[PDB]
Amino acid sequence: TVIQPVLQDISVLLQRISPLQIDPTIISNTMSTVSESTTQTLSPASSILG
Amino acid sequence: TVIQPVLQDISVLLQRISPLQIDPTIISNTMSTVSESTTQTLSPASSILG
Repeated sequence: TVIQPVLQDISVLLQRISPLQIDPTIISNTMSTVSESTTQTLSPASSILG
Repeated sequence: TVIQPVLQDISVLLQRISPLQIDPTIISNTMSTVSESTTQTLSPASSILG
């Protein structure tokens, strides 16, 4: 309990100072591929997204 | 899912131009003249049609 605020508060500080932005859609749109229907449902592209 | 609809498009185009016609009754006619005994448990002709 003594440690937890220190680590968490600094983490927020880093987020609200860094120019880096985390945009998950970069992963999403770059897949934009899907296996066909007659074959088994398991597919690697869909599996990783889940 | 983008290439499979394409393959379908050629299929109908081939169907329009091809003189070949599939008539399944050919198989039935020749199978109807096979000789076998009625006391057998298994019937090869019946099986293949199934």
